[PDB]
Amino acid sequence: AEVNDPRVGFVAVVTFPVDGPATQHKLVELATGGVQEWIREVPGFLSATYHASTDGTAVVNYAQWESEQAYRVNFGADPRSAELREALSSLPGLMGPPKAVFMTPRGAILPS
Amino acid sequence: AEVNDPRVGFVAVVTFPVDGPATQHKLVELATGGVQEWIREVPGFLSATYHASTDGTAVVNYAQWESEQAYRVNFGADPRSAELREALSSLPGLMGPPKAVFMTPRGAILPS
Ligand SMILES: O=C(O)Cc1ccc2c(c1O)C(=O)c1c(O)cccc1C2=O
Repeated sequence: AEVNDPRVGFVAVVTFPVDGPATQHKLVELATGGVQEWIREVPGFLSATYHASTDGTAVVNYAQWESEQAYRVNFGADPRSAELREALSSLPGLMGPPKAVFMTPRGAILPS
Repeated sequence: AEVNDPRVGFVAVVTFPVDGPATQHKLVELATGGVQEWIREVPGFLSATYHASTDGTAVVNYAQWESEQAYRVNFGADPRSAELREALSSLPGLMGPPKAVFMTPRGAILPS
């Protein structure tokens, strides 16, 4: 969604510490893989954008949800998200467990 | 811009450590209060979205830029960026210097 689209009521920013650029590509390819297309149909899901830190040490997902309830239950209570969490945690090259920060969009500076 | 727009070539995620929600509010109000009106017109600037972390301890800015070069030339090398940083670091309740992470968008999942 646009960054200031009013449907975004909740955001998660999830950082995955990795050992280098190869694992950054391998981690992204696993989270955007084709078998994860069920996420697209989760109610309240707006987007998940994976990035590779320029220094090669991390993968960061900026994810847009309609609400904290959509993330925690619609997504979080589905068995598939536990499945996905395990697979991401077992990938070789990870340096530690992912760390998420939860937040609410409060203001945006945009070009006219 | 849409989070997956191909024009987004460079992203900075900037975290400001604060002492609680009242300061989170004031820092977002400062950031969108007119101090960075000038940024809107800068070539390559796509957006800056300020969020309040739900735990009350930080304000995070997810900024989209057309490329790393436009960011360095049009924001980093412009002395008004130091002006901006002086303004945001002047607020009472700001507990440390901002931390930034530079990255490039690599994959995204959008609804369907
Ligand atoms: O829970 C953690 O602590 C780590 C963690 C691992 C994988 C995922 C998440 C996550 O948070 C997400 O948030 C997440 C999201 O918001 C939107 C889409 C996908 C994921 C996702 O695949």
